Amino acid sequence: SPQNQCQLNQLQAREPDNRIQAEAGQIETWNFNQGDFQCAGVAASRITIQRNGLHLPSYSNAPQLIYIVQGRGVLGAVFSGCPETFEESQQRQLDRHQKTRRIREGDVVAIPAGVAYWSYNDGDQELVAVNLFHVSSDHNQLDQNPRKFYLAGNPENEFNQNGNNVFSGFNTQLLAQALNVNEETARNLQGQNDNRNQIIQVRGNLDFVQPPRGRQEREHEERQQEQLQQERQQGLEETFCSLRLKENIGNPERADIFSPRAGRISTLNSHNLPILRFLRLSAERGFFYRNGIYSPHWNVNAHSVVYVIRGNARVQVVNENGDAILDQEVQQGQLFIVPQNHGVIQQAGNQGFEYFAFKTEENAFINTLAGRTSFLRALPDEVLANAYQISREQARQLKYNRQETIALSS
Amino acid sequence: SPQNQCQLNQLQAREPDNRIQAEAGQIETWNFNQGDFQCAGVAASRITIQRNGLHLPSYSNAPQLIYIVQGRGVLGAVFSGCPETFEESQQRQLDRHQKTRRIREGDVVAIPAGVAYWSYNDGDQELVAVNLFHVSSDHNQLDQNPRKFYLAGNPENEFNQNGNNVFSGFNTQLLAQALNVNEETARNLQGQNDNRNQIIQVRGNLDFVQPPRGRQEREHEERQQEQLQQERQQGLEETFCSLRLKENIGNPERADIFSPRAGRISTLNSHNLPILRFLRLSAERGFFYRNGIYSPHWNVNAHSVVYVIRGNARVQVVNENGDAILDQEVQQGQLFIVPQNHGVIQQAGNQGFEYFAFKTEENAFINTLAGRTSFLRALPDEVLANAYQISREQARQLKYNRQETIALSS
Amino acid sequence: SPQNQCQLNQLQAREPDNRIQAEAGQIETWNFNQGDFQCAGVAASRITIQRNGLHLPSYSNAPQLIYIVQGRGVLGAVFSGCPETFEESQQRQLDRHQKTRRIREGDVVAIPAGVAYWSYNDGDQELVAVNLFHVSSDHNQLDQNPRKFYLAGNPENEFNQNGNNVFSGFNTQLLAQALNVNEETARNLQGQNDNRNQIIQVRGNLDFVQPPGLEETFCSLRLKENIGNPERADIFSPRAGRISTLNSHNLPILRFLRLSAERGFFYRNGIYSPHWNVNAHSVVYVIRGNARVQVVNENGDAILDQEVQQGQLFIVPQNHGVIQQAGNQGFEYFAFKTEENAFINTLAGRTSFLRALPDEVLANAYQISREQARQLKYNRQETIALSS
Amino acid sequence: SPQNQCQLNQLQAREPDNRIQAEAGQIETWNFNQGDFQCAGVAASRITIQRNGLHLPSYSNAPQLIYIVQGRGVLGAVFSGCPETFEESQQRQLDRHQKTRRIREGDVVAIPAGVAYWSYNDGDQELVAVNLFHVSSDHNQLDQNPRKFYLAGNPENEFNQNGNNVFSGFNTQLLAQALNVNEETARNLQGQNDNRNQIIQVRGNLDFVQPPRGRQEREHEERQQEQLQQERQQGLEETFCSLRLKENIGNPERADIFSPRAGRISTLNSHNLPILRFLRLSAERGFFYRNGIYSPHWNVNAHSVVYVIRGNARVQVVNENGDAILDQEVQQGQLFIVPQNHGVIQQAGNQGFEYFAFKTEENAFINTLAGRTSFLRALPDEVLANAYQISREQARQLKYNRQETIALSS
Amino acid sequence: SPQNQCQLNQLQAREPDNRIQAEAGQIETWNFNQGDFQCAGVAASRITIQRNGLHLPSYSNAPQLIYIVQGRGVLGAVFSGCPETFEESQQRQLDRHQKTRRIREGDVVAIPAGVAYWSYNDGDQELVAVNLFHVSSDHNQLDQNPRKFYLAGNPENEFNQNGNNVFSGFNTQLLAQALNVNEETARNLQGQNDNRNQIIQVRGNLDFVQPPGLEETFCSLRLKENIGNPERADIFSPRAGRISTLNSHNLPILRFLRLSAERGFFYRNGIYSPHWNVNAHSVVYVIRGNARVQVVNENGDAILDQEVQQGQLFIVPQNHGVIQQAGNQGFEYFAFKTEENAFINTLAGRTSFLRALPDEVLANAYQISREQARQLKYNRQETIALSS
Ligand SMILES: [Ca+2]
Ligand SMILES: [Ca+2]
Ligand SMILES: [Ca+2]
Ligand SMILES: [Ca+2]
Ligand SMILES: [Ca+2]
Ligand code: NA
Ligand code: NA
Ligand code: NA
Ligand code: NA
Ligand code: NA
Ligand code: NA
Ligand code: NA
Repeated sequence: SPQNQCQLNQLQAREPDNRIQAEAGQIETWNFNQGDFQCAGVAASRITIQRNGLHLPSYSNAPQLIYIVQGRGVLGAVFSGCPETFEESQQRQLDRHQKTRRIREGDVVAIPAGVAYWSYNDGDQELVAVNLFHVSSDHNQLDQNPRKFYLAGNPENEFNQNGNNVFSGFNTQLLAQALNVNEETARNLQGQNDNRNQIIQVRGNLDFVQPPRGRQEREHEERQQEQLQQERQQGLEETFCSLRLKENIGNPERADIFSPRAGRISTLNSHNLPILRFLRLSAERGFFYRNGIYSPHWNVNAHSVVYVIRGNARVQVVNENGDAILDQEVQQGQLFIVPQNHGVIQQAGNQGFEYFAFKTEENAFINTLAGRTSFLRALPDEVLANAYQISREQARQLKYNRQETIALSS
Repeated sequence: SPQNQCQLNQLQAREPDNRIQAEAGQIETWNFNQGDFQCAGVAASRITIQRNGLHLPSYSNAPQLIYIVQGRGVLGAVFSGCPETFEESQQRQLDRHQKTRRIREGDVVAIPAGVAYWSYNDGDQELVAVNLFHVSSDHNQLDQNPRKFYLAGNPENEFNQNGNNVFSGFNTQLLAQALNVNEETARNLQGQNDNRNQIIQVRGNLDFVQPPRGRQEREHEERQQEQLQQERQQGLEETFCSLRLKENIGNPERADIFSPRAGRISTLNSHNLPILRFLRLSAERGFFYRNGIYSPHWNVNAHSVVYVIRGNARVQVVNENGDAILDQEVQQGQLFIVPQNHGVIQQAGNQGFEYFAFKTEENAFINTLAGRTSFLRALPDEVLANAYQISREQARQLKYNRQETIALSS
Repeated sequence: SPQNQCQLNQLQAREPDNRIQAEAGQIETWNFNQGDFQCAGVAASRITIQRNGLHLPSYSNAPQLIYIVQGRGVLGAVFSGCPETFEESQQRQLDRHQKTRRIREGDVVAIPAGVAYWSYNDGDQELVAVNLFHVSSDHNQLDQNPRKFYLAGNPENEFNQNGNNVFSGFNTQLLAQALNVNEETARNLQGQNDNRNQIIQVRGNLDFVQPPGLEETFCSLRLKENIGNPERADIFSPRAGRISTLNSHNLPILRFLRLSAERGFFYRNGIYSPHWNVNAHSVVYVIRGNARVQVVNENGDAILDQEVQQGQLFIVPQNHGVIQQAGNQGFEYFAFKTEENAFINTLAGRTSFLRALPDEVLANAYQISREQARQLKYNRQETIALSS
Repeated sequence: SPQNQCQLNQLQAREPDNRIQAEAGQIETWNFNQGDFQCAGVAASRITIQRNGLHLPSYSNAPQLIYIVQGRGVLGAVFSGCPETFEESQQRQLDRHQKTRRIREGDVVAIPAGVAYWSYNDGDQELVAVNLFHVSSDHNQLDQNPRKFYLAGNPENEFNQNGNNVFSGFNTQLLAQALNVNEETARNLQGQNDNRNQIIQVRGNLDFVQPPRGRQEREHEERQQEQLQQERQQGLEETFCSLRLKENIGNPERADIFSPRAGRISTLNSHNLPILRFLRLSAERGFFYRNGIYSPHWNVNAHSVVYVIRGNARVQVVNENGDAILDQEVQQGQLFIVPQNHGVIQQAGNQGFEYFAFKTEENAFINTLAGRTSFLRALPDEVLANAYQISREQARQLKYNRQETIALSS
Repeated sequence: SPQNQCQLNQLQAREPDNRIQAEAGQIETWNFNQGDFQCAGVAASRITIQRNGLHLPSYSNAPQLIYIVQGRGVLGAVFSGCPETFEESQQRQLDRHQKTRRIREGDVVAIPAGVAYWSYNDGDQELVAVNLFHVSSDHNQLDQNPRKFYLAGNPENEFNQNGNNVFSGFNTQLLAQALNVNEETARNLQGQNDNRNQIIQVRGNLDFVQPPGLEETFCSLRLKENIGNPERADIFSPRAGRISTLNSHNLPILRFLRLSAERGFFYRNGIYSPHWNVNAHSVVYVIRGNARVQVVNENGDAILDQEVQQGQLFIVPQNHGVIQQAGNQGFEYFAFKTEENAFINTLAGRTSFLRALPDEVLANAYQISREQARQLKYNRQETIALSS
């Protein structure tokens, strides 16, 4: 019942449950029709893009946050009415297009609803992204189904239980009139005989106007990478048109919370990425070390939808009745929901625990139940003592025994 | 189902499903229980006020924009606890009331939810208005049904798909006491012997305190109409209480986009009319010339509910599957819905095409697939080549062969 | 003295102090370092553009409201980075440019600091406007001098008690490179051989493309409202007059600019109720008629007492009492107010400070009977425009 | 030099330096033309109103905060264009007026610039207020002089170091004409007869429409006062028109910081009083106990203008060169300036120290230099040790030796 | 003359004026009392921290932007009342502190007024930073003088063109009793025997907890963006140059601070299109290379005309026209802009002023043919960075 849609019996962490193959990669999707995805108002897909693969332009009815789990690419984003400021020099035969952005492992990229983007893998390894759609966004005025509207190709649509793109539904002769192009060129837009699906293979290098990398930025990128592996060991053009879409939230040095034997938390919200103001979304990226505990806590103003990047943790999620509706090891490649206000305790296993959480409110925050910053610490000893039937000595141990804030070292 | 209220498979442009007669005009409604009205979160109705017709005071649970299709009249909106600032001179037995607004062809007027207003046709021809209600506005805390609360008369519901007005439900003695007036008066409020419905005939002229034309001003409104008709052929009183409710969007000089052999579009949003920031609606008014093409596009952030004022167009609306869920010659007096993110193409008939669109978001905008501001121009040459399997030479014709922006000449 | 720039001793209403001539009209400025203009942080000028005159493109360090006093024309404001959406149809050799606006008598037009505009009189009668610059705007980061930077021609600078446009201080060759055009053309931009000043004569008629994402939002904001129209009044008494106000609740860009404006027409002997400006200075321009005006300071001293006439400007500083009575032909003015949502408090009328006080506080305050106190409240049954 | 007006050599606390006497009270003013008041852009006056005294209505070019240092009264502020909602029951010349506000010891009252108000003492003790004017407010577009514009009486100008209220400068015949009142009633407005100055003695009790006190608001204010005595031993009408103007910041229970042997601090800003957002002003009221210390601290975003209510303190204020530019005991009835960013330490003497601070920015805040939320405590131990040439143990003492936040005990 | 302070007759770009040698680094300063800095409302210092150098904690009354020109380092900024979230683990005399931030060449960092910070060079090369202070910021309620309030050391204050730190002005035993520490500890805070100045030498091996509700919102806000990184470009043309622009659409805190920046790299002979700053001043620091710069006022006079050089600073006042051509080795600069979301209007290229006007208004304005007009419009087919 949409009315009681969050009265959830059990919760499971789940792997994607359908794959779509394309000439140059794959898309896996977790079914959005499940009870817990509908509570959270989220849909999710994971995409892999092989070397020299091109994810075709599309836009969706839901805003999204895309976490780059692996690789290096280019994106791709189109701002309706902004001039093309990436242009070949005259000193029309020349290439020009709007700004193009480097993505890499650790980035989160915000794509507003109705904004079209493409991506390209120009790196050696596969580029893997998780795509989280806020279907419950007020920015989505359609319905609770995620949609992807494709602008090119003939895709197999990843959300649907003479052509498949938006051009393909226009009269071809009208469409050629509007473009001022021959009828055959317009048939090419309609992709009625394109067999490559949504991610296509580019022969030779894709050339576009692209500013150089590094080598000092290469230096910076390379240092980031070895630091993560060492850690797994223990007018208009200037303003609106060039807004920031992405932030690297997986850099170790970018921690907001950090205890060397416990873990790191990096948080992303309007105080970091201005567009999150508009989107009304937050994100978090943690790396808990061996046996690290994520201090138990509740989400005050959001749902948290957690993707396990690496490692495993044991996890309990408790509802208003004290029942642990989720209780399990959660493992790499899975997805689980911590509903708003439910409490949640997480302990890393022996290889650690990395996750990316997508939070369904602007400036999402938690309240902890343990640590230097806990609820228990805000109560008068005697309200503690009376509340729990305990000595004033014990009540002060509750308050001060854990001397860490959110990442608790065991 | 609410969860798929926007998975529409067919769509129609049509005229109103019902018609109500009253002493001095008529009210035609579209059924708001249609698939597409429910997906958009809108209700529409069309009002005809004859010479000396007074549409009785009412308010709605839903914000509306009223577009005036023909004629000239007076609108009186009432703002709670603002003082009367239109008053008969002392140099009570004198008339005084709130500011009266002159309405005419081309005006959009914004009425917030819960704000009572009345209108009157003091001009020559019939006064015709289209009313669009944002029923799924968050200003409407009731439910998905448009409601008209009448404060005078005994009307016929609209909106239905002794005494009917809000006074009529009060105990007649209490009300008379409350007003400090006799019972025959308080019963006259309750309107049980009123038989005229909601648009009543006024005897001789209605006299209220009204600023002169004048005249002087008479002439600019003339110079406009030999114009509108040629292209068809060849303290608190000063601030909150004086807010602008209206803007003329039908005037040819008001165009934001204009190509002489193609047509004109005028946009109305919160950078034009301040109260749209609060109501969260936009509007548009276009006039396409013979065979002009409204560039294929999608609505980024709103549905667009389109009222055809004159002429006709071939309209295709395309969903996420590439299927064209509307494909039709739209005519005068019909209304269709363009859902958010769906592709739309429109070519005017031989008599051009005139519409008013109501858009269900603040600062509603579109992205084009053809012209100088199109998504195609924003992509690198090779992403178009690779994407559509075409030559670089065909790529540049897709970018550059259409030199106009949104109103396209055939 | 800055810390006392508003300890003013005697105000007057006066016509402009200077006058500049050009080929196809004239610019009349008031002197901005009068004590009263310095106190308001305002500068004012009056432009008249003859049939077929083109006022050349320029921008200012200060935001302005322009009020159109008479005539009808066209205004071209330019916003950087916005596309051209007025374009000749195809089938480059085609004319293409930004949205063009009609101006006419009664229009108030908002021009932000740094935003270039030109205008052109394609009417019959002379086009007359008063330009009000808010020199002490937060948008002006230079200093308390109004500046006009011209982008075409060789103007005489209006703001002063081979050539002189911004192109002309650039290296002629550099500019020609930059524009990728020949030195010949680049020199025409610099305007050394130009003698027409800032308002030039167009031969034959000026033809531009004219109606008989961003493009729809930022790029097409409203710059104007017609405030002069009789039906537009917010306050109206038939024997007294009409006042129309313009602030952020009417024109969105006034939120950014932080200005308001007012337009009034008082009839024969009508009284603009005594009041004070709560949050702004009011700089008033007399369009027609005349009024007796007294402006009163914190000492009770009338620092202006004068019949004000057609063509004169005077300043009502913030918080000073003001009373105005129209003469026998009535009284028409435009007031420019230096705050967003400028408002007043009245001393007489349905909305007055006096009706707000309890009867006994009036009795005590003014040493009058309870009955005299109730006359002070209730004898004037109108709000702001009072009938003689 | 206004370019250098904050290069102060030698701050002193000072007592008022002019008194003005009136039929029913006095007004004392600190001269605004001295170095420190100019730096801060604040002017100050203190006003005493005897039993049944009426402070005549006035308004000022500067916003103000008024702290009620003693007594009980009534304040009427007038909101231009708001209707009179305090009215004699009809069950047409009866008493009606805008709402009336109780003021008492402890209240702060925000008065926007250009807004007129009057006060009346209806209690037994003298009513004493301190009035702090933000001359250098953006709301003041005149100049750096405070002004008071009186609407009644023939006041002596408290601010310049043929009646003379605002009415007295209008032609009397014109004035009587605007009001529709005989010419001798208009002369009474102009007050050239009035001998009483700005505070006048009402004869008999002043009657107005005033809601009762009882039965239990009385015993709340009772309890408030005995608790401070103990401490010293050990439509529109509903919204805009009825905005809140005062907060009681002076009672003990209202503390935001509180150490029982050190002191209490109560803070007042936009999070407490909504109008402070518009005014862009904050206040603080502290009571420090015997020998209590106010951790050294700098004001981050405001100047602080301090009025000593009672007791005394030793005080140092240190500029960017290390020189204490105020060093003295500051005493009851004095005023001192702590400019923005200057460091400041205060210790209460043997009787305590009570102050009201007026802060010239919205949401004003400090950074402490000692205690649980100090600067030193955010620095890494080793940066402490290197910065101060000290041991790791010493640095840990610096951080953790003081275990209170703002109000430190001896 | 504050009333007339932007009436600048002449301008120069120059290296710093003064020098303050310290133990482990130096701070150089351009003199904030010059005609043109007073106009912009900014003060500029350049600081170089040698290896293992620690710049001691200070705060200013002015908000600032710091551009890292070279090197690698850590910055600790302190947030009043935010918990210490970088803590050593248990199993207190464990280290514990507030978020520390890596800084590196091309990083811009925003330090609000009255916010205390320290920097430390833990890298190989010298850390080199330009500091721009917005003195005319509204956040500065003191006066038009940049102040530095040191919280440690006996600094030789860089802006004055028992020691001197804020602690050194309190009463030593009062201080000590507040701290609850001994009086000999407290006398160290006061830094009377500190010989080192404001950049001191470590001593190891500086060690801190470093990654190899409120804490997650306000307290973890973002202070820096890397604007020097080539892949960050917003405008890019391969033969001309790239430009990166920083404002509230990228860094949230700039909305509060009302500041913007820009980092450009012009390749050889590249032209920064002639333009004006619409809403701000830019203060330009030359990072490398050289350029022919001309800055033009409203009279049409180039008040700067110079080949600016590595390490020089110059000012382009609000609304003043500006053209720049990179030299033979090209041109890299950082620009500090004195308004939120600062922008320009170009005079050449696809988004120029000239493209916005009808062909015929250009023809008439400049007295050229309709076809020379189109040439001005369309001959340069780039936006901001122009190839030559
Ligand atoms: Ca980005
Ligand atoms: Ca209106
Ligand atoms: Ca307009
Ligand atoms: Ca109150
Ligand atoms: Ca940061
Ligand atoms: Na078809
Ligand atoms: Na009944
Ligand atoms: Na030259
Ligand atoms: Na007189
Ligand atoms: Na602690
Ligand atoms: Na001492
Ligand atoms: Na072009």
